[PDB]
Amino acid sequence: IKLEKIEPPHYNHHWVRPLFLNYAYYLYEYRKNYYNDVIDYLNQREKGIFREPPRAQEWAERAMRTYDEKNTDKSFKRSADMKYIINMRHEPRYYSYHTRAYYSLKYQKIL
Repeated sequence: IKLEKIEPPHYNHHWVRPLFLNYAYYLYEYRKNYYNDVIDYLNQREKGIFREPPRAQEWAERAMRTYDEKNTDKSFKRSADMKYIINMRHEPRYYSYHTRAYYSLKYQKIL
């Protein structure tokens, strides 16, 4: 059996330098999403309080929920975004003026 053809194998790095890198920064925050929300609802319901059964969730909505969980700064200035439409004024306006007293002990008699 002749006429063997080979391709360059491996190309393993000869000057060592393999290095390593941890990856828990993103995997944990994304893996945790599927299981926690369900289980965090399963056990919390087991605690004795009810809410909506687990709906199937789409990636963007799950990311939004994780973002809401992460932002510990539960900004009260969303209520500021609303008081852009609020801060109502002049509801207790008067436009009526005072009555004074045009009295000099007038007598209408009878009564």
